[PDB]
Amino acid sequence: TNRLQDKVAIITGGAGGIGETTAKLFVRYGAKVVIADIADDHGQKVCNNIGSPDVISFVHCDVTKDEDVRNLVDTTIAKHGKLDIMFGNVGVLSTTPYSILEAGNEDFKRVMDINVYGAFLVAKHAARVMIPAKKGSIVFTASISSFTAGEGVSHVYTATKHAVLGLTTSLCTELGEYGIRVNCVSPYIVASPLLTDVFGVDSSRVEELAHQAANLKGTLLRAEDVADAVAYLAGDESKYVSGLNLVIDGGYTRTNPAFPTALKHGL
Amino acid sequence: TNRLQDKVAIITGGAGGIGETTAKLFVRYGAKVVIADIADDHGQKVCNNIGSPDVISFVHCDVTKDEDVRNLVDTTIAKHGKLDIMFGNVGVLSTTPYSILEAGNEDFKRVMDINVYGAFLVAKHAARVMIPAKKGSIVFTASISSFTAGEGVSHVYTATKHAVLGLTTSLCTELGEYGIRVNCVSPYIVASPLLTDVFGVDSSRVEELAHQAANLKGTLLRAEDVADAVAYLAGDESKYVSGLNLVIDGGYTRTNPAFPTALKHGL
Amino acid sequence: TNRLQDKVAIITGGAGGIGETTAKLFVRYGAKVVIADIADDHGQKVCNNIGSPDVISFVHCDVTKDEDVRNLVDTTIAKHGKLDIMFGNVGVLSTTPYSILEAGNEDFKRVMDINVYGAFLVAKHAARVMIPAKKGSIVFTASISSFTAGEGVSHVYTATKHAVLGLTTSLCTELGEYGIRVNCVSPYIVASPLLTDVFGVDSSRVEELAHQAANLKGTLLRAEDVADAVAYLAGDESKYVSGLNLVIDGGYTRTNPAFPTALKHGL
Amino acid sequence: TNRLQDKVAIITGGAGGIGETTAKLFVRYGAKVVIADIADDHGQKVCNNIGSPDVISFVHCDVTKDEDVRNLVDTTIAKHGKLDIMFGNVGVLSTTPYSILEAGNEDFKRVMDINVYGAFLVAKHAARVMIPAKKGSIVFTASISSFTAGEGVSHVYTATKHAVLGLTTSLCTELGEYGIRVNCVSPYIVASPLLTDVFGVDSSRVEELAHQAANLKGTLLRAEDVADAVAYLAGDESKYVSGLNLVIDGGYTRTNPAFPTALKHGL
Repeated sequence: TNRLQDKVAIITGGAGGIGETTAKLFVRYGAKVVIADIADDHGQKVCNNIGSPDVISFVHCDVTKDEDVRNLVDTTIAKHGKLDIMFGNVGVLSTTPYSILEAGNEDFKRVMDINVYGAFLVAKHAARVMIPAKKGSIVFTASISSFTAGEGVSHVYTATKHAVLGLTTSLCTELGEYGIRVNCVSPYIVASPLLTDVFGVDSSRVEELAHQAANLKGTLLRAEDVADAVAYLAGDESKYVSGLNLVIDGGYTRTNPAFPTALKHGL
Repeated sequence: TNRLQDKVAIITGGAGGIGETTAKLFVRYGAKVVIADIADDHGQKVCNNIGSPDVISFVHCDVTKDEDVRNLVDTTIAKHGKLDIMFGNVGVLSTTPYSILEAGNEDFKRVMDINVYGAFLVAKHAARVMIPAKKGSIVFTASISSFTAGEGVSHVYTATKHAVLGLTTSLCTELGEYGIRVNCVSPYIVASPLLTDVFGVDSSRVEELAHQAANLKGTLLRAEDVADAVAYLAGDESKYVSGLNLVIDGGYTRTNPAFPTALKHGL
Repeated sequence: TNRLQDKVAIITGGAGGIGETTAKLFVRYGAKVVIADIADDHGQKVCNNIGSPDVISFVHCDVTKDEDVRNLVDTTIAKHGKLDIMFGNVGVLSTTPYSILEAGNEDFKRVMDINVYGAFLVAKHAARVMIPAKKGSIVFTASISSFTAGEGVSHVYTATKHAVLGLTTSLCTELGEYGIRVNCVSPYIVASPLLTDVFGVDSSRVEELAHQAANLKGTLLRAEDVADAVAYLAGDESKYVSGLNLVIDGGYTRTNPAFPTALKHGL
Repeated sequence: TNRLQDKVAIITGGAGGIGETTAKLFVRYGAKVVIADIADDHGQKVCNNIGSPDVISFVHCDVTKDEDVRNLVDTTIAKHGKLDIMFGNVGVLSTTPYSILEAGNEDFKRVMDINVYGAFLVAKHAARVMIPAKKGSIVFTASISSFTAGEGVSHVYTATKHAVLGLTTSLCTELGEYGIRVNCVSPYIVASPLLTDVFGVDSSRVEELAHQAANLKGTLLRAEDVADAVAYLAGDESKYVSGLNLVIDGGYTRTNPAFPTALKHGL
């Protein structure tokens, strides 16, 4: 609760769950945080009543617009004098069918632009103010889709999460010279909002589907667990951690259980 | 012998080093091949070397244009009746500096569009034509930059080669259901690079430093070595390999020699 | 054709499925081969099928005995003058239960000694003989257990197949200096398994469930598919690949289908 | 400093640097710790004066002896009633030459026995008392040698660190069912003791060699940074993290700088 005492953090995304929860945690740990997103949050009680107005502020920002990200960073340096942490948490899903036969061309271009170019911009403007200080920790939200595939997970989304892992690795290698660390976090399904499926598109129901399919029983992956991983990478107790893909999946991707199972019941 | 007898192959980037030599090898193995590239008179110049018009042909194709890739695939089916192999061989380098501070937004979007959206289109149109036949092998050219970073290797090139591996992985998982294989090849420095454009350094000079920095001594990585790996993945000798990133780097990426070198060799 | 003409190969585990079929393929490609296994009358029974005594021979060899592996290698050099290829194909399964609570200390030591120390010895004696000639290709049989876990796959088998990949990686890094390549192959379930020994389930039954659980449909993984990958790594068509874990699993390990399956297919 | 309040932890190794430092941190965070090793520490002021006798105790234990590890765990359950954390920190180096031509057979067997079988035993007895509670976090010390090779890093040591990663993955997949998490930490060179090289075998000098060769400048990797990573994985702020190889190398393994450098000065 002083783990991040007087550190200045920018969190993009913010009106989504992981961004909101990580902002709450960072404030609890003593940081000053600037929340950014285009949606201009849910209402007010997300960014402004995560913490009090002296520790948290909101900025409208479309991460695919260089002028918006430039303004986000420069506003923050104007307000707080420095930037210690950049948490790039913008990731969108495909709007078109899974199946290469139906997957959309414009949709491929839209998700690449948001998920990869937006991450590039956030990192570029974070590096612009961190490189002169020779201090910084940049964290990207990736996914287990940064190294695995999945039925129903679109080809664009797993190509863009592999690309965010690529930017983490590439930026880690350039920015280590200035003492800046670059890492990413790769979650399994995080509890809520709800998320669609024309079946039981209900958060409690997909949480029990996620637990049923999980390696690591007796717990559910939540936004607070992802926020904990981001606070570890963001602060000074990970000062020699860089280029790490911190997978938070309870071991889900350590196995494909298909053949043990199609041996057990599946006969 | 004639390992690829009767097979029909499309090779994009056919005017380049890997494209031309892989086309030469596939014709030697008894395949019918359709070369495609945007360098139209330049690429049919290349086709007019390899073989006669009944086994090899050239069509102009900009891989970021859905209409050109549709054309390319529909013409191959019209000419030859089937598509057994799609070798997605288009990748471009960044044309702005390595540093994230000088890297450049429009260059980032262009290399992303060619390297990843262009690869998605080629694979999409190959799948459209291959899934009815329940047979096919799709090979992408990736790079050791699909899983490592490098000083002087742009952040967008590393992001897009990670994304190509992402596409290989997610397409392998969808298309296995139809008996179609999807793999990629990840080379180290292939033979040449010719950098007279910048300050000095020619082909044989880069060849010498690449061997000096190589793990595997006594040989150079050639376009013919990459063609051989593509031929393996493309034919019948790899009938159960899919989702493989076939690294052809002589073991270069298996170590970072910097600390061994720092505890000296001999001054 | 005769891809391996004049090459001399040693194949350990030659009485097993992969060993015998790889020996058959290497003879077809024009190689001289020396099969080795502890099943002495049983393995020369196998050699007496493949070819005539001038191109194939059998020597008894316990790979955990330095004196036997020295014998094997020195006999091949005495007979044929050189060693071009060493195919390290010995791996055993645990003979105690999967659960860490029932797993068994002496079984852990035995599988470790055969699977890893046995692989080190084979590679050590191959290097002794290959490094003077500055030529050679060493291939180890690993498993998809060299990078994933599985329910019912013992902890010692997974540890030793990870260790075989470790040996491939560190040997590749030492031996590249002498122009020698070191790679491994990592298969999914090869054709059979025959479990009448435990409660039920035969060969064609395991074959059916392996295909049912497979990513790549319409074909089964065969010993001939693994032999083909070994032949690729063993010959001249892979002259710049070293340190490669050549996964032959039809894309099985590229996804964990449990959560896609949990958000149902159709009940 | 209450992050681990009333958690019971066993740390093996202990008289080495990482074990001592992690024990100090765990006590600072409110845990009760049992230190184990054969050497019976440096004197007394390591295990007994890390913390006070009410929070820390020492137990002689050779991890290759099942009776010793059985006694370590059962002593701990007798003293504190439960086991929350097992930190397996025993790893020995090769005693014989790097170079497959000179690397020792008995030395290969000794390091495998300590590094892999010892880890198996520690995990086996930790699982025996954790599985009934359906609670637990097991952390192994691995190395960047669990996935990379290095000139001068022995083949046994990188085969055993790959095997500890294999045990982490395999145990993670079995023990997730009981709610137990299994992870490992993979460091670059950690500052001290001193460590030999017939050159400047001095800690300050190898620390500046390590920094010279590092990605991530301006800091040195220390035992306190490794201890921080272990405390993250050990406590409840990583409750959905399992099967993770937490690399702590400042990005060192994200690149092989040989060819950029043999381009820069090396001409």
